[PDB]
Amino acid sequence: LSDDFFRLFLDPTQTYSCAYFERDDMTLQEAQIAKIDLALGKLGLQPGMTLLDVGCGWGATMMRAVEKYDVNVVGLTLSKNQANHVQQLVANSENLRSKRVLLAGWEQFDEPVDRIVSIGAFEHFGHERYDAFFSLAHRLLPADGVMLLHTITGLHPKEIHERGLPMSFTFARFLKFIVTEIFPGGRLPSIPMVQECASANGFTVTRVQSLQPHYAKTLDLWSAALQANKGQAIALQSEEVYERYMKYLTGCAEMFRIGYIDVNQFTCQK
Repeated sequence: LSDDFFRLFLDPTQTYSCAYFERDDMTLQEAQIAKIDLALGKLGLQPGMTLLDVGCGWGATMMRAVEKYDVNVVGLTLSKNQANHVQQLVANSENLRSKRVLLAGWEQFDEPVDRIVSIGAFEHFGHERYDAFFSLAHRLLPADGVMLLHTITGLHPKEIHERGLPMSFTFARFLKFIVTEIFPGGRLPSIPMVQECASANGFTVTRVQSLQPHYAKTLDLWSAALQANKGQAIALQSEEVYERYMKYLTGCAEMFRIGYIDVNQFTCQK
């Protein structure tokens, strides 16, 4: 799936994650900005500090940090195209603030940093190395370092409650199946798991903000946008991919509408 395909429905910043409609009247793009600000506004960034963006994407977050918090910034991505893109954007920076993009994984970064931010990308599920991750977050942040993790989470067996659906172990397991195999179709971390993995590597989860409502609308806006470009979509990929996404976007939006799927920002203050 070409990056061109996703550009058919994502906003100009190409943010493939939950948007934050701080205002109901916000556009997908404004919501993505607010989401980024929501994240950043939680790190207590001070001019001169160095921010690490784990999974910088097309760079919207980095640039926003430099702009509103006047800080140096290091971004990591496993996407040649995203690195290329941000690297070009960063070229000839007169700004008295360092801006660096790296085509490496977080497990290969080893630099003193003041604050860490990690906003995941939708279909990128693989939260099975969270323990080692905090160890690294700890091993890089200042004594009062702070990190924000924006991730999709799933319901912990003993975490559900008060939704109006069966409370059995059989129903939970079925939903767990649906969630891991179809919508979204990957293994998701539970809120307890993150709070626990963090509380065991030198961190303390100060806040857990849910953006569940917002994702329903984000996905709603992505599907509408995609449908409006059905022609181009079928032309870049095929009618099979187009349909797959329309129903995968639709299905995932519903999983949030029942709560077995959630998206949280975890302020991890150490």
